[PDB]
Parts: sequence; structure tokens; C-alpha cells
Amino acid sequence: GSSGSSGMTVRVCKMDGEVMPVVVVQNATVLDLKKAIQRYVQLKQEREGGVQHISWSYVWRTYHLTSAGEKLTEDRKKLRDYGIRNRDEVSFIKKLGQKSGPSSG
Repeated sequence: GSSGSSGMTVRVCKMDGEVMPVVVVQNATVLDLKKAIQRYVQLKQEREGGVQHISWSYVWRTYHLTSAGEKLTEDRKKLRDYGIRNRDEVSFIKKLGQKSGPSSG
């Protein structure tokens, strides 16, 4: 047939604030999202001649993806099931903690 533009733009309002437009399949999952978020900075760097220098291991193993009360933890669960659709606003969250890493001030 004809393959035009398929997928969705999932926004990742990083904890800090700066949101990152991630792309995924119309039927992506929490996992993919992560992979994408990574393939967004990774692929980018690669195309921009850059070597990875972000411990996604800890990051992923430290923060999660949130939207609106719905904790995006399950990877075997499609986002569409979480209520996340194309052109949505998702942000990161910090596991049950107390303090937080400041930036300004």
C-alpha cells in the first residue's frame, strides 16, 4: 500500500520540566516509551556524533513514567490501556522518597 506518517507523539515532561517529544507505535507500551525516550537522545547523539553518557540503568531504575495518577509501570500493558493516546502529556516521577535533587536556587 502506502506508508505515510504513523505513530504518536508522547511528551515526557522530565522531572526538571523540559518535556521531550517521544515517538512510538500506535500500540506502544511503557517499555517502548522508555526505549523511545532513549532512542530519542541516543539516536540523536549518534546522528549528532555523540557517545551515550546517561545512566539510563539507574534513571529507569529510579524514576517512572506518570501521566495523571496512572503509574506507567507495567510494560506488558499497552499505553492505550493506561488511557494514554496520541498527543498526550506524560511526565516522570520519583519512587517513594523524601528529598529531591535541586537544580536552581
